[PDB]
Amino acid sequence: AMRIVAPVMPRHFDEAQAIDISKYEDVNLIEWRADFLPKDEIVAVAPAIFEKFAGKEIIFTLRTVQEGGNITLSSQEYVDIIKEINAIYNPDYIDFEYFTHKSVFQEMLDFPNLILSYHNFEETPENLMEAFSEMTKLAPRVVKIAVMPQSEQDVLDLMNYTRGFKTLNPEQEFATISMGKLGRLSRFAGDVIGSSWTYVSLGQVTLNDMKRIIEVLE
Amino acid sequence: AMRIVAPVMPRHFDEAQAIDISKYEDVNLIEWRADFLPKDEIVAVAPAIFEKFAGKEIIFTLRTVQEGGNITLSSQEYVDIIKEINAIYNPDYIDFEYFTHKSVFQEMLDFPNLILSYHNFEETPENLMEAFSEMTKLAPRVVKIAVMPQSEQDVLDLMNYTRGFKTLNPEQEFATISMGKLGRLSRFAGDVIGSSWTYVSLGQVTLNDMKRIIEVLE
Ligand SMILES: [Mg+2]
Ligand SMILES: [Mg+2]
Repeated sequence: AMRIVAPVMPRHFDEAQAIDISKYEDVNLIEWRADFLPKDEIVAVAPAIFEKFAGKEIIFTLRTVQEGGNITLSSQEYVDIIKEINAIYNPDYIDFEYFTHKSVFQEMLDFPNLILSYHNFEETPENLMEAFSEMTKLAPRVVKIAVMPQSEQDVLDLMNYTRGFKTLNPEQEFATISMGKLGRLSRFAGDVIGSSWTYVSLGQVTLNDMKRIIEVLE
Repeated sequence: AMRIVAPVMPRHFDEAQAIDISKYEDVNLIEWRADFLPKDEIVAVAPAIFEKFAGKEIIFTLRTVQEGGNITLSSQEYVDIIKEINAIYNPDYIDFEYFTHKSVFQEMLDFPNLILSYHNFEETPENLMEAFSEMTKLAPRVVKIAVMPQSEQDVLDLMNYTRGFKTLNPEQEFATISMGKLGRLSRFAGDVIGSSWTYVSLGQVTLNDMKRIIEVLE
């Protein structure tokens, strides 16, 4: 069934320490958006995140600038930070920006818990099927794709691609959305399309709106 | 933009007369489901319907048994009742079950205000594109199609067919849905797919749930 993913994004240590866990009571999957920190504070802030959310599963996500994130890193810095956090903290899942940082993907080959991710804020690309195929054939823990529609048909394409790949790979977990106001319908289509990880806020949708929609759709 | 269609379905005259119009305040399009009456009471009940809803546009719908309705009529009886109601009352729109009563469609050729309708409660048929094409090429006032999905892909097919036909015929108004719990997503997809007439209740969805969804999608 559907899994709700809620982000945690402290900008410093005093903030991370100060987080209210009761805010996350309805959620068992936490995404630490480590890109909200300066690169030199990520490892310092990790203990607070892992200690606070010890009751939940934790995703380590270093969302980099080319993928819409708040940190600018070389692919080398990127993989080095991921591996250091991994070696010490053992996050349940690790986000890897497959296309942006493909040059260092060979360093990540042995990980069974990757969320292979791809975000396109410009368009729904003409080779989207090929992107699904390449990511799905790797059989990561999750295939995560977010694309910007430039027409209503773009939104339907995202939905139909997810359904086709899910039907061919029923054991593969997907988190796929069409972004923007235009693509918002796709955010409530996970049960139809085969997208089971739902990224929410506490285009973008809150947990409250999600619940209300899941109500009507059951 | 979207038009909400609310049904009126009295089973006798005392009932029709007794209807509370304030229930329909948010709605400017009324569907008189005349099939809830015995055939010999439809014309007797019409004055009450047309007088009560004089402020709104009115659809005359004789939904027959093979299309999921509450009356059993020959195609001849069907067209005769429609034409009598039309001659006296001038309904703003008339529903015509294009496939079920095709044998008498020649009698309806000159009407510019038809809702050509098709309901399949068994499946999403393999020639659905052909059904869209035949109905759309007639350029009725509305093409109305409701089909039962037997898989998630069936729901997406209904949605993609509507979008393709809408894009090719942007002046054509559509009212298309995938039925059941499975197809419920399609009921909130009208803006994406190009379905602008929304049939509600006061799978099936109420005006209240609709409003709440239109809120989130804008
Ligand atoms: Mg380890
Ligand atoms: Mg007339």
